[PDB]
Amino acid sequence: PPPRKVVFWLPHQRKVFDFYASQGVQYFTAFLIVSNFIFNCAEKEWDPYTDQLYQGLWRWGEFAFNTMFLIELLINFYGIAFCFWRYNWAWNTFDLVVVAIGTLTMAEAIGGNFMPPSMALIRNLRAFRIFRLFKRIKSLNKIIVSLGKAIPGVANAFVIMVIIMCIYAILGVEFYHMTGSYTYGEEYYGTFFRALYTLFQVLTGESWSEAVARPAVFESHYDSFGPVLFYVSFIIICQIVLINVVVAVLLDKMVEE
Amino acid sequence: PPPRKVVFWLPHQRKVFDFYASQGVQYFTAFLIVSNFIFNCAEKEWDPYTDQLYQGLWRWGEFAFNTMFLIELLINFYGIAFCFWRYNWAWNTFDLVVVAIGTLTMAEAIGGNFMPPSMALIRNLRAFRIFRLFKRIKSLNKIIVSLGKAIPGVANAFVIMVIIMCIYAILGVEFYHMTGSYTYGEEYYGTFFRALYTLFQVLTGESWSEAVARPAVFESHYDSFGPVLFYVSFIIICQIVLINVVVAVLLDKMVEE
Amino acid sequence: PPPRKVVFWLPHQRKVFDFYASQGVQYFTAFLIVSNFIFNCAEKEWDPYTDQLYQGLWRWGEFAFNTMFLIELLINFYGIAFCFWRYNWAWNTFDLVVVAIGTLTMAEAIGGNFMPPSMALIRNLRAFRIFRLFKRIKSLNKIIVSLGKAIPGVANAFVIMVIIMCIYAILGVEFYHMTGSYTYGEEYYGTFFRALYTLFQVLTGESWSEAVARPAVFESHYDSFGPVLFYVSFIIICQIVLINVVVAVLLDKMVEE
Amino acid sequence: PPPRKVVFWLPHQRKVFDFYASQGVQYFTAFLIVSNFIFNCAEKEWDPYTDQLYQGLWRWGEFAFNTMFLIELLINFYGIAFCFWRYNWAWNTFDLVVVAIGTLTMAEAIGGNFMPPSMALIRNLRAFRIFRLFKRIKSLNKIIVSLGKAIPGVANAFVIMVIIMCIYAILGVEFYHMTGSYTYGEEYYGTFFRALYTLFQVLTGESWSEAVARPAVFESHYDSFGPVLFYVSFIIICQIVLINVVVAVLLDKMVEE
Ligand SMILES: CC(C)CCC[C@@H](C)[C@H]1CC[C@H]2[C@@H]3CC=C4C[C@@H](O)CC[C@]4(C)[C@H]3CC[C@]12C
Ligand SMILES: CC(C)CCC[C@@H](C)[C@H]1CC[C@H]2[C@@H]3CC=C4C[C@@H](O)CC[C@]4(C)[C@H]3CC[C@]12C
Ligand SMILES: CC(C)CCC[C@@H](C)[C@H]1CC[C@H]2[C@@H]3CC=C4C[C@@H](O)CC[C@]4(C)[C@H]3CC[C@]12C
Ligand SMILES: CC(C)CCC[C@@H](C)[C@H]1CC[C@H]2[C@@H]3CC=C4C[C@@H](O)CC[C@]4(C)[C@H]3CC[C@]12C
Ligand SMILES: CC(C)CCC[C@@H](C)[C@H]1CC[C@H]2[C@@H]3CC=C4C[C@@H](O)CC[C@]4(C)[C@H]3CC[C@]12C
Ligand SMILES: CC(C)CCC[C@@H](C)[C@H]1CC[C@H]2[C@@H]3CC=C4C[C@@H](O)CC[C@]4(C)[C@H]3CC[C@]12C
Ligand SMILES: CC(C)CCC[C@@H](C)[C@H]1CC[C@H]2[C@@H]3CC=C4C[C@@H](O)CC[C@]4(C)[C@H]3CC[C@]12C
Ligand SMILES: CC(C)CCC[C@@H](C)[C@H]1CC[C@H]2[C@@H]3CC=C4C[C@@H](O)CC[C@]4(C)[C@H]3CC[C@]12C
Ligand SMILES: CC(C)CCC[C@@H](C)[C@H]1CC[C@H]2[C@@H]3CC=C4C[C@@H](O)CC[C@]4(C)[C@H]3CC[C@]12C
Ligand SMILES: CC(C)CCC[C@@H](C)[C@H]1CC[C@H]2[C@@H]3CC=C4C[C@@H](O)CC[C@]4(C)[C@H]3CC[C@]12C
Repeated sequence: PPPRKVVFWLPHQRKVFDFYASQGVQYFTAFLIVSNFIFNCAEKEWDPYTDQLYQGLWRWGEFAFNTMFLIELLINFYGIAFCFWRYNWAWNTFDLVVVAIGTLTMAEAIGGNFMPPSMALIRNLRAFRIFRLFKRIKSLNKIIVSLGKAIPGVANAFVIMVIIMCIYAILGVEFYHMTGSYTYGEEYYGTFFRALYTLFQVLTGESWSEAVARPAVFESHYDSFGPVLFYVSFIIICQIVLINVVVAVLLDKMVEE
Repeated sequence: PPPRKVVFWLPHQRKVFDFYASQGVQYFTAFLIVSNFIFNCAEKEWDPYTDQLYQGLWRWGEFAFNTMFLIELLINFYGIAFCFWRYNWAWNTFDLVVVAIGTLTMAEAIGGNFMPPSMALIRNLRAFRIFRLFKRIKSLNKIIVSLGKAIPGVANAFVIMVIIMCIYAILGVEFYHMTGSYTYGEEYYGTFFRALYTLFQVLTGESWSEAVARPAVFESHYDSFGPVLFYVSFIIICQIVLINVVVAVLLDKMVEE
Repeated sequence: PPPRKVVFWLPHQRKVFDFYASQGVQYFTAFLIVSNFIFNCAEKEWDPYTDQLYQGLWRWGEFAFNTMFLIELLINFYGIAFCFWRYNWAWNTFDLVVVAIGTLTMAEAIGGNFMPPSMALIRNLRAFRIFRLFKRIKSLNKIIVSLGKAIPGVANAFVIMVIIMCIYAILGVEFYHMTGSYTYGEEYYGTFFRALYTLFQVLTGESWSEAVARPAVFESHYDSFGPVLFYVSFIIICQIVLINVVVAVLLDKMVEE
Repeated sequence: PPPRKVVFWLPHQRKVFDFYASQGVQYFTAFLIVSNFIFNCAEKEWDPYTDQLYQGLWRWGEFAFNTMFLIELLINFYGIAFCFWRYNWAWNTFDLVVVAIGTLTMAEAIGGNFMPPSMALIRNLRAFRIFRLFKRIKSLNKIIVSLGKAIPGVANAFVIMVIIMCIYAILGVEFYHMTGSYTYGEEYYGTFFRALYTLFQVLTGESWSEAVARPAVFESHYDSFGPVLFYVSFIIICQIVLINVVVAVLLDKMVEE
């Protein structure tokens, strides 16, 4: 990409900019990204406890990785005049977000917890720094741009599927919310979200064979195969036709681009 | 679409017509459709019981939504001279159907149940008003027209698959209807529909491995691997080949259109 | 198709031939095929027992259907001079086969069982007469010719998959034939065919998670994750990559033709 | 392929070379490859024990097959001047590897075990000689070259999927490593590799529904559906979008080539 809107106020901008954007620095920063991800994985495997053994190790290790990423972000923003809205606005925004969260956790971990502790969920976004790798390795950036363009179509397919699942959830609560009168009804179709969750399980292959009772469906008279029809129609329509519609969207975009 | 057959008998027809067909009214009615669907879902989640708590709420809420949809249908039909066979015959037919069922339930819910109670299944078609949304949101109407054109070929594939499943059901009933002599035979292959249902379960991943007994298949002599051949051939031919034939039809149409 | 090799020896051949090949007779024979298939299904559902109730009904019903199909085959072969190798050789061969088996069972059922009883497996080919329907209904014949051309390429994929599955069965018998020292080893990997069958189950989604024991894989030292690698590699390669290779072949042919 | 770099030092090279490369010798060696694979399978089925019955049989049988393959490799290398780097370098390299391992096992099995016994894993590469068949049967070599070119893109898709799985593995150990306080936490999310393995099981259809406890998710207040969101998002994004991305890559290459 050509830098056209980022005019040069800074003394050495054109030099530092094309220094950072060089493929050597890109692959060195990809090295740092992958090593920091492997450091997170190593913390979670060799020391997952709440009362960590090598606690310092992980504290100072992510301290060092985060200050290196802060230095890299400063190099970048010096490169394009700290604007980051003109050139590479999306990736610069993601970089700024992750480095801000990291430096916030750093400042609080060394100099006292200023933020509430239930904010601690954000102390789990370190793992997402790895997504920046999908910008350097172009074999990965290829798949990611194909995915990012297949996303609107896929999302539309998902919304249609969600609406159909909701209709089944609405019906399931109407019909089967009293079977077993926790019964099977009261628990798997008790309310709209228990039913929506039951149908999502069934959608991904969770054996809706306990819902249908063969003695009642077959041994009884010809009026009680309603649940058979319910689950057969759901399976066919949602799982076969609509998941393959999502597939079709995915493949059409993946082979068009 | 151009209105060509709907000649103007009514005083203000050309004005009210293009008023209703304007994108603003389309998105307002999409708002009403989605809010009424969410009202159905809210009734089924926050009050699913047979002796409803906030009954009055759901009764008057669907009263109001249905009278608004009746007003909208009257606006539309005034727009095209109450014909609804010339312009947009399919969607106007669906609108008329759902609004008729709704107003029937309204009249009976406020002024006494004129219809039989076992007719009550139709009091569950409210949930399908949401399908009218697939006419306004064109990202959804796109997927729906692609599906509606892929449905002929897909239906043919399903019929071939059904015929193969029926052949297996006949064979299964003929052979394995006496295993365990409810046994496994009597119940999973007892009659043609128990066998057809067993094979539909197996088709969607329900662990046929209880049908095949390893001691009998392997420990016994080399004559008893019939059920292994049965289930392996069924799995291969129906599951792999024919469900991927359904997929192939789906993708061919989804990428052609 | 044009009849070019079937020269006319018979007195009224050109008339009877294009009488049989007319679309009216084709759809009447499709009616007879579907009704006879539904008669087989009705026998298996409403009377599956070995000591049939309405025996006489099924006996004389398939008697009548088989004599009608014998009359139809005679009409056809009179149509093309009893050659059936020149015109429509494949479908005429299938018709001759099924009608021969049917008339054999007829002659033995009315006039004594001339053949051995363990030949009785062929008395189950009635169900396959339905395949002749795939010649009349052209929406089905379309899917069937696309399948029949995708078969030589799907078969090769299946052979590659089988070869890969035979390698994993050899390795499974080599390694895991002694676990649990019926144990899990001696039963699921005991010999080459128990292992091949275990891997076919696992291939179609049968929960390999009982093979891998988490205490042994994780609690023990770093040398015992061999079965994890075995099943992860099998799943990836065979299930994902090779079943989607079969899919790819299927879709390429289904959209090319 | 034309031999252009393999100049002729040997007396009869041009004759023996095009003798070996003739289709007759290729199909005879395909016969030997398939028969030796079936000999391995027969050893594993009819004699899988550690104290083999017909031990000699298998010993001398693989002796004979390996000396025949050694003779064939010598014929080949005499054909192209023992270079095997100029002509058909990949397949000649694979042939040399497998024949070297075989002759090593032969020499040690007849004249004493020179190598360590824990090297014995290589005594299981006989099964992979069958891959050489994928060079002779061109219907198989076709599928294999299409696969070999789809492997770069597929590998990239797998790496993206692995990174997402790792991210879920890092969040799972963070959150659910204390549920049940072996518990469910301490076993299915205990460390990073238990969590990565749990998510790989779930990815291939292993019933996450035991992780999510419906009483806690629904009966409790509206704060505890975190695991529902975890597993629903994992299923959607990895199981539905990313495995179909792998499919899409596979199909694009399989239909392009
Ligand atoms: C590619 C590389 C550079 C990425 C970084 C990985 C390194 C730095 C991480 C990954 C796993 C970590 C090691 C694994 C766990 C242990 C065992 C413990 O008793 C001492 C710390 C120690 C030894 C860690 C040190 C740091 C470590 C080695
Ligand atoms: C592509 C399709 C399958 C989308 C899947 C539908 C999703 C949205 C469904 C499946 C299960 C549903 C969840 C079931 C469980 C609960 C508990 C409820 O107290 C809060 C909402 C919540 C969290 C639901 C949100 C919507 C939900 C997550
Ligand atoms: C996507 C669209 C087509 C939804 C599927 C069409 C509708 C009509 C299908 C889906 C599930 C089916 C229902 C499932 C089973 C029952 C229960 C029984 O007591 C009455 C019939 C009834 C209610 C079926 C009627 C038809 C049905 C409602
Ligand atoms: C504007 C759209 C998105 C919302 C749909 C219409 C409105 C009226 C729907 C959305 C959610 C629904 C509410 C959900 C919660 C309840 C349950 C009960 O405690 C009082 C009624 C009440 C408050 C419902 C009233 C109707 C409701 C407010
Ligand atoms: C694979 C797809 C395309 C084919 C679908 C197969 C369908 C038609 C099969 C699967 C299970 C079968 C059902 C099994 C249960 C019964 C009970 C029986 O007393 C009435 C018929 C009925 C309801 C069957 C109808 C046909 C059926 C629903
Ligand atoms: C044209 C092709 C696809 C026809 C489809 C093949 C299916 C329908 C048929 C062909 C041969 C049949 C097999 C032949 C006979 C046996 C042995 C019997 O004791 C168990 C069933 C079993 C194993 C049959 C299963 C069904 C079967 C596999
Ligand atoms: C994945 C697809 C394409 C390959 C199919 C694999 C087939 C050939 C495998 C799966 C299970 C295997 C069977 C396992 C059971 C037995 C019992 C044995 O005593 C006779 C052979 C027999 C019948 C095997 C034949 C081959 C077999 C059927
Ligand atoms: C299809 C081709 C490319 C893949 C070849 C599969 C081979 C390379 C893979 C698949 C299964 C793997 C084996 C499965 C697990 C074990 C058990 C352990 O005791 C030794 C390692 C060993 C034996 C692995 C070695 C590598 C392995 C054999
Ligand atoms: C979805 C596909 C593409 C990604 C594959 C994920 C693979 C790499 C995951 C799934 C399960 C994981 C394994 C889980 C079990 C262990 C035990 C641990 O003590 C050694 C590592 C090892 C062997 C892990 C290696 C990585 C692993 C094999
Ligand atoms: C491409 C994908 C990775 C996009 C990002 C996925 C992330 C945002 C999704 C996947 C799983 C989700 C998490 C799963 C459930 C929980 C547990 C709860 O205690 C806090 C919310 C939290 C932590 C969710 C936050 C958002 C989440 C982390």
